[PDB]
Amino acid sequence: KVFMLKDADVHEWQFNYGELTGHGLCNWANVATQPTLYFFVASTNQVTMAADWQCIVTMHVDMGPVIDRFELNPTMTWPIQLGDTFAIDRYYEAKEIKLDGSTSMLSISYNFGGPVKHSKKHAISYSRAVMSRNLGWSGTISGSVKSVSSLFCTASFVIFPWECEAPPTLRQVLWGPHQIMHGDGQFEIAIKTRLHSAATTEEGFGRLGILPLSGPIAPDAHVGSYEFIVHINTWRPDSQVHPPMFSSSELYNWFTLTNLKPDANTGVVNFDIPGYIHDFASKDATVTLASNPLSWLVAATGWHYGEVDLCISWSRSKQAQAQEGSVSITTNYRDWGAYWQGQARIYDLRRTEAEIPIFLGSYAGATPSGALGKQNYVRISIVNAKDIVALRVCLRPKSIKFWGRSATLF
Amino acid sequence: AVTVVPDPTCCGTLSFKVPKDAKKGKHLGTFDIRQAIMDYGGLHSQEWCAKGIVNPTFTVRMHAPRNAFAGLSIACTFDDYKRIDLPALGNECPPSEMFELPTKVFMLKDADVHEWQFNYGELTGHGLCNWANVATQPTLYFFVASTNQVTMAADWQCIVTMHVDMGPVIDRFELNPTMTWPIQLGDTFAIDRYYEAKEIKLDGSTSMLSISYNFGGPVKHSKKHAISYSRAVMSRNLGWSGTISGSVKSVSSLFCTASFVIFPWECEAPPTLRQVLWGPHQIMHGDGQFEIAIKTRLHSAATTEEGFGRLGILPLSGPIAPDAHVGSYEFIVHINTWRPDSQVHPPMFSSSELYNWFTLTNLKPDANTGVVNFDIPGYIHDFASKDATVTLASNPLSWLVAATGWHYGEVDLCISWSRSKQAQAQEGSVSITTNYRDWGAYWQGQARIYDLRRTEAEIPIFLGSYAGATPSGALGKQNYVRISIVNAKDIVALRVCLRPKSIKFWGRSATLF
Amino acid sequence: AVTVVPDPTCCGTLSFKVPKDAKKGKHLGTFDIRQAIMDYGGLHSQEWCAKGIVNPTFTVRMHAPRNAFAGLSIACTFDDYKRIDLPALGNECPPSEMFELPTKVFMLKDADVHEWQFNYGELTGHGLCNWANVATQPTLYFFVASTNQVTMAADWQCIVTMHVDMGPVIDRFELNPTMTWPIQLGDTFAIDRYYEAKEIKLDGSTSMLSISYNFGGPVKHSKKHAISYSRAVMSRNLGWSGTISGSVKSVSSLFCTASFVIFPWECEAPPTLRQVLWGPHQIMHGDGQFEIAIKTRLHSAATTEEGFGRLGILPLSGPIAPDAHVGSYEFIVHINTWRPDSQVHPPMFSSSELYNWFTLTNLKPDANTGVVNFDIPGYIHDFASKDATVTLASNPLSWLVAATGWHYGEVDLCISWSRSKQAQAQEGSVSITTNYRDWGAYWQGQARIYDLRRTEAEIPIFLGSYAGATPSGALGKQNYVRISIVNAKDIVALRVCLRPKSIKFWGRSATLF
Repeated sequence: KVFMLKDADVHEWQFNYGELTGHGLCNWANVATQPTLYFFVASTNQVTMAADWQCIVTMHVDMGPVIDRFELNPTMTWPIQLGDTFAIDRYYEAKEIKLDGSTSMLSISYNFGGPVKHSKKHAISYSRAVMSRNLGWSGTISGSVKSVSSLFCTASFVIFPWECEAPPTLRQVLWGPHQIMHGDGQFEIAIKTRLHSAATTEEGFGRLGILPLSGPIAPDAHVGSYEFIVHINTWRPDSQVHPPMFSSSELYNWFTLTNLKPDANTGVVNFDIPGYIHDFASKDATVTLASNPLSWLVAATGWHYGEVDLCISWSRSKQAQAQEGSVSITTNYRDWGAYWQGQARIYDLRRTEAEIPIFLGSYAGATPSGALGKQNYVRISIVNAKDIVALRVCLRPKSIKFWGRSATLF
Repeated sequence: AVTVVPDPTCCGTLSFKVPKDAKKGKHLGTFDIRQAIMDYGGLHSQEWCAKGIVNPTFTVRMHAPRNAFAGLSIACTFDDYKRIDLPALGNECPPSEMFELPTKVFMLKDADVHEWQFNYGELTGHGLCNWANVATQPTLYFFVASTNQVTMAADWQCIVTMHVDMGPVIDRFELNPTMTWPIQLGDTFAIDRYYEAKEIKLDGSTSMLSISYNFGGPVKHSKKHAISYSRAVMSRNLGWSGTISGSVKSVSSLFCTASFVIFPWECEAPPTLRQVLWGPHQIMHGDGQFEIAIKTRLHSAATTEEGFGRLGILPLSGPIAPDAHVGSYEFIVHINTWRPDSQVHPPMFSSSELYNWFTLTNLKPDANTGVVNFDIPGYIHDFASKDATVTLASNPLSWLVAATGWHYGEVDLCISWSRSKQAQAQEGSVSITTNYRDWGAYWQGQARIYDLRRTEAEIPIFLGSYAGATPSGALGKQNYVRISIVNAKDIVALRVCLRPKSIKFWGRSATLF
Repeated sequence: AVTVVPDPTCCGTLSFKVPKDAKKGKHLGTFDIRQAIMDYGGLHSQEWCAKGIVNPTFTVRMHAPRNAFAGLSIACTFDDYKRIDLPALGNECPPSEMFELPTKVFMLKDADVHEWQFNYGELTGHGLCNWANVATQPTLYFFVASTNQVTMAADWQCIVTMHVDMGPVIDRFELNPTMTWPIQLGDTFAIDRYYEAKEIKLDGSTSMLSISYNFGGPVKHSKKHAISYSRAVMSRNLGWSGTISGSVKSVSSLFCTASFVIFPWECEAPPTLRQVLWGPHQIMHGDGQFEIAIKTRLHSAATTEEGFGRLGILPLSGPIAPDAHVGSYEFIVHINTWRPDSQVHPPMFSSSELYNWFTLTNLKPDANTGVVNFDIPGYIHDFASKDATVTLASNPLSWLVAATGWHYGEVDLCISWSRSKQAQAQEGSVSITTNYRDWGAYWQGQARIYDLRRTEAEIPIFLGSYAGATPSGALGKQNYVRISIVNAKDIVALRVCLRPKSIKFWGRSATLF
């Protein structure tokens, strides 16, 4: 919310706690979710005001009728199915142009795919996860610019598709597509590269150019650069195809545990894989976690419920003749008792077992004891110098549902 | 719905740094229409070549952010022939306004709208073609026309983008003439002229005056004198009467506001706002348009002479600006079109079109034959040779010729010369012949003894230039073999009276001297 | 009615000196479609930039006077990817014909008509855009394809002018695929191929032979071997049957004339013109078109194998030329389209689409861990690493991939590997994982002990390249951690069998080796 921007109150946001959270809201405060709003300065070149001004925020609701479900319609289903316009709803940090030579502003677009590193952290957001499935994208982005800067400072710039370092010539910028902006405004630009499409995970494969046209003109008394906030909105896909990330089949590596530390006595290690998809990690082995669009969408989303098949696979050490032992996989319910379904394996060293993500569908610490799934892994074998890389876990999404557009900063 | 789209109308580009300490007449930069049209891309450049001759309707765009706190105004001027820097060196101003000129104020609603749209043909009167000739060259000069601006924080970059509409190929080079000899005024004549920045400061400044009503003859603007198309066209009669339509535009930053009244005047100060309020008036509060009636002690105003009527600008409510603001109130007045009245006014000399060109005295005949030969070209120009003492005259014909780019048509040189000695001792002969290429057989001619006056129809050069009649295809040259012992015989040998049979003039321009 | 008019369709230009002593494969010059399109004017160059991606229908024009006495023919070839000079150094010929190629004979009615019209899209299958990528580059090579020409009086200058029809902006980069995996032939397949200059000289020359009917596999043309789109597409079945349509064109000067008969053959010389006349035949007298039926001892002809049918050209009436004429009769045969027959022919190996890619033996595991890791990319290519002894296979899939510019689609790598030692002593493990960017967490994977065979669906790179999968956006790479003491254990570790699930191919090209 920029100030100069026509408003002394109009600074208002209207959203549906449901369209964004995907789960309604009730009086009794649970623990999996908590609606809090953070207000912060997003501008850089402001003026030192005469005094610390008080500011008041007033909220208004439209409760609406009582909803009979807690979880509303899922915000996504497993095969990420894009429509005609996907909402890559993202604002871009304050860009600046100062009278003193500043060239080619760049909203290095076209790498909306994978996780990013923002100085203080890394980030996987709903958008990024949803667009990380294929090697590259093609289409048209619709967004808008908004000048932050005070009326003492004015400037103008041109928007144009680019890919390399500086289109030195305004004659190059003018020859091809362009949009000379004079501050605020909306723009729908077509992605353009040396082979049409742009990359998703990879950068330097296309970019959005902001060449300053008519330098910042402000009275000498004015200090501070020209500043504007770019906002990416929705992208209409193109039509040319792009390959998926790994293959077509939905099968993604979860974790792979090495160096199992079996108890001193029985030399047996038991691992318990929960029921909520999460960064698995135990202390009786060396867990190595993988990353793929499934892992991202899970971490960039609030709730997930549905069924998957844990595709297990493990290997023994010794020469064929000396190898010995056995493993036992069983889908359990409450902590070590009789509740379950199970089987044993000798030199059948690979298994798959349908199992399903927790009571309603959380992301971690599966809210209650009503957190099924837990498959124990009694590697009855002298696990020790036997399990090369004991189980590898490949989760194959049978068809999950995702609720809540969010991120996870790490 | 893609918004980022290419711009096919674009023709060329230019960019210049406006200094933060830019002052008045500073030359920001020029813009060679030709060079840019081709230095830039091939769409319109190839079409430039393919079509050959066209009549482009250019629309230049000066992108400069609309800052309302910098009291700046950048003016643009179109010169297809007559404006050298070196003499006005660097700077320039009212002499600049003597051509074409859109003054572009910043605060003035626009961050790009700073754009001018003209037809290179309506103003130049001759179309334009790819192959660069030498008689004309389309260049644009951009300069600061404001005085009380703010020192900006830094020298801001400024970009100008031009756009054309080549139009179809024209079959003529010279289009319709911009004027014919008997200056025939209609219902509205375009005295298209801007007036240097007027100022009003809180500290007592009284009666601003656009000493109008002397739009007639040549004027002196400090650095030079000037005869512009308008002035020439209005210099024909002793006085004018009617109504002027113009407009005011505040240059000054939003920190400074004021208001003034416009009223017809003639003398020194209408001390009383009660006098200003009693009669016609228009209280302006900054920008605005105004159509005022000329008013004097005998209704009409003079053309060549000043102090015979005037446009008054009495400051009403003093300039109110915060103390932090330095700088006077500043506004640029722009005269536009005048609707003639109905009351008559006498022509300048008489009714008949006959104007003195030059009169040569002290002929210096060659040492031996004692014969002097003068060659009067074919283009009307400031004649001057080195074998006599040429004294040049001035009249509306001489002005309109000098304030216009091209002229073609026929005139009769009315020659007249006199001998010295007493009637009995006078001796000699003169010979006038209309020639073509340099001293050969091409011509038409006659001899004169004591027939001391002649007239010979002769016509202004190949298509119609103003000087150095473009090629050898520059006819006319009448030799003046004053076969006589010219010496102590020709009192004032020929006097040349050109009588415009019906000439045509092309191109609205000036000539600064 | 003005005839001298500009030519807006013109795109660019090129000129080269044809030597008077020019001989066969001599490279006259190249023509970079891109560079010219922009080195030349801005009409189509600006439009190149503004439109971005288009599908140009080019029509090149080689202006060369129609001299009927110089027995010359200049051929043109279109290469958007695969043809280096340095190896064929300077000269070139049948390996050249392995792309696109219009041979232009002079005597052949034309002094300009030497022009080729193609759609950069129908042949390249991917549109074209202003920004130069690296996977493809449109350049044209012009070369002499004639042998018995006349030594001209001097090295004549020759100019080539190109013309475009940019067309509207295309929204896709990759247009419709030029082929899908199961090679599906229609009613007429375009075996678009020219055949090196055949000659007949008065001095006894018998049975010319366009050993047709071995259009199947790769061929060896003296300087190189070659797999072209056609060959690949026809290499799938053991033999073919149908009718070929083609044409002959005399190169030779008007001083030399001859006539020949075309007839189906298979063995060595149909000695009898009485044999040639008894059966099907077509007495040609120079130029002309011919559609002939394939004929052998069992009807069909072989695809990969030669000596199973052939096209016969028996000289009928010997070359009659004045004694002053030196040089044989020369003509260029051009195979065009073949209409399939109806009788069946077996596929190459079996019906199921499963083709051996490579088989690696002698893995060289690191000195310490004794583990070898192989990374099979995502683009089908001649796999070869330095930690094993890679042995590459050949099959219609390998050919069509190498004779085509782009390929995108999914395949299953059918892996299989074996251990050495007696059953009891065998030890180790292997791990296959489909990865993305260089050794990190991105992937999908599994481990194997004495499960010694695997299959994993994986898909060919970002949009679909042939090698060095344009970006890091080159998925697929399956690592092969043969955790085992690879050494004296992996007999022939993995064998890779790629099974085309359904790929798509773009661009008709060859690969000379």
